[PDB]
Amino acid sequence: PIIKEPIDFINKPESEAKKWGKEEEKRWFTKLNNLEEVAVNQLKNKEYKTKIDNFSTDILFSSLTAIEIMKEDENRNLFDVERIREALLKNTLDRDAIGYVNFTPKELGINFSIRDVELDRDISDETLDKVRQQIINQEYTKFSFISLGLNDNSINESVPVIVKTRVPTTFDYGVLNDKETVSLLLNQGFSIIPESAIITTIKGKDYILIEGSLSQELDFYNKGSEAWGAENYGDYISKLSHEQLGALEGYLHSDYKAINSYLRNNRVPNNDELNKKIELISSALSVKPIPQTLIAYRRVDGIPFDLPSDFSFDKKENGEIIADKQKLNEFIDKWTGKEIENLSFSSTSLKSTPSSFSKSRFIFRLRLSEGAIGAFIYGFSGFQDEQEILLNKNSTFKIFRITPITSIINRVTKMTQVVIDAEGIQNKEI
Ligand SMILES: [Co+2]
Repeated sequence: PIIKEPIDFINKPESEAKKWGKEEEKRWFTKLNNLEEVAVNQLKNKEYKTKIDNFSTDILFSSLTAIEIMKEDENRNLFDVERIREALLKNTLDRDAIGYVNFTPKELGINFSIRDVELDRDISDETLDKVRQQIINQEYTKFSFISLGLNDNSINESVPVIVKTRVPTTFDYGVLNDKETVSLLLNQGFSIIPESAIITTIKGKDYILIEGSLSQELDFYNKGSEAWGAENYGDYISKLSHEQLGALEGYLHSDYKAINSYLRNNRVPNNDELNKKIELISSALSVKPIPQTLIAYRRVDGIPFDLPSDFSFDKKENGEIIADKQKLNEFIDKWTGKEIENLSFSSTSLKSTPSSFSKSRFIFRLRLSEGAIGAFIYGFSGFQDEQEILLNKNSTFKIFRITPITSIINRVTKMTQVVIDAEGIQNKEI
């Protein structure tokens, strides 16, 4: 398309942003049906917006079964989320847009106070260094829809972070104009990669100004992909020797209980036959290393975190069941930045929420690097839709962000769970 200077209102009068914002919203709103307009317009309401952003996160980590239950039930939040997505589809950018994406500290895996606790005004250099260490060159996905605030009135003073980025031409968008804020609305699932962070002061208040690239991770959430495995692992079996195939098939079908436990026991007492199988399974998994960086999922219970298996992030309060904020906060503060050791092979799926694991509260969202020793289990008898990626033994999960959610289990059941963002790391013999 024809080249145009980007949308940029940062160094322009407010009235200019307001005029542009009003026409554009009107223009979008005219493209919308009545139900899409109410769903979209209500996002100017902060309680509604929070709720909808929350729900739009929750449904990515609910089983495909729960989604259907909700469709049947005519779930108004799921419907509103679906109407918002559809509304966004009717509008595509003509040019780049420059502005501020609405990431909070928590969404950049920051749990400590950025600003001084008392005045909520100053950021120390030590704090700056600590945030740089957490965020620089790290990729953080916004699960919900994303706002791009178009001028300095969009800066929320209570938020100690300003994330400035560029949205490329051809992306879907809507524009919302309310009460001195002009913003774009954008799709779920974009990431920011922070590239620099300095301290800026506007109106006596300190912010961490972050310049980031907008990107996107290869992530299938609860849908998984039937194409990714065929594309990348369609000829996998044919690349294995007989002994690699046999050893792997054995692990998948019969040996994994024994092998996992032998490995979890630091190989004591020594078992030469198990040693031989393990050697051959590891050997198989490096025949076709992970070909590109992607997200795979492993739901687990409390055990790897030294917690009861039946540990709940929920509590009885006034009759109903609500989130235990205290438990969430303490779990996040203890585990952000920690490494989870996996002595045995680790099972993983392209699907975030296989329904048999609906009640597993700790949802590892694993960045597997290109080159990672593992394989998508394609064409094996019995694995007919698990969409499994088996990772090599000694795969460490280094946690960079922990995001509480309200997973939907069935018509009558919800559950506070945690999305645990980690990188798969292999300090790796074999
Ligand atoms: Co703060």
